[PDB]
Amino acid sequence: EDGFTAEHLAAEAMAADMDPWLVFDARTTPATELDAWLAKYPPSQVTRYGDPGSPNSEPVGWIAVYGQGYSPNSGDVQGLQAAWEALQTSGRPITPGTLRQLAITHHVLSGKWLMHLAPGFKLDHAWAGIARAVVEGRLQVAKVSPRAKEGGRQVICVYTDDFTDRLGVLEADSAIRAAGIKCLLTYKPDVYTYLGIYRANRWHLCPTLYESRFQGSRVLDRANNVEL
Repeated sequence: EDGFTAEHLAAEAMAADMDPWLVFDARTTPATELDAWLAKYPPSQVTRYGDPGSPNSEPVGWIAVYGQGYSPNSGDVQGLQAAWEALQTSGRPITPGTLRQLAITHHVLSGKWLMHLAPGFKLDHAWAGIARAVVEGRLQVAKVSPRAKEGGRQVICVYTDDFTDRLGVLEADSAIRAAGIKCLLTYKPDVYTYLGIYRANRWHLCPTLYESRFQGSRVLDRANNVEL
């Protein structure tokens, strides 16, 4: 019964993020309370490790805001990973087109707009507006990463549920832009993330579907090379 030993059970229960998260749950907390929460927990003050001087004395993996109607839904992540590894043995060609296929089959359709900023006002102000858009129902979920010990750059993630829905992608872009964010957004679908389609790529696939630059907002399909 090796699976029950200390050695094994130690390795078995590891995750990359084992930390508490700072959360505003709109489904559960009145919208009117957001501003005291935003004020108490800004991402430029809240540290990854709960350093002296932070609002938090415990390490924090993420700061998150959940809108009403937020529910977990993955499709069939198991089937997907099975199907994905079946293609490596296939010899078959692997394109952004083939991953799109996989995700449609397995109902793993969600994804995120990512953007990064350096700690300080612009990060706090952008976060605040994005949080506010979650709580109103214009966005479903957003997270922002807490502050690293040394300078660093922090990310904001804005989730949408279906990446093949051009219009839901753009509405999330519109919402981010209406909060006054001027920087580059890049849209990474959860499939890429689940199938480990990271930056330095084995299959040399681009880990980014869309990008959005403030010119206005021009949204480029990095798959078909076409302005949405």
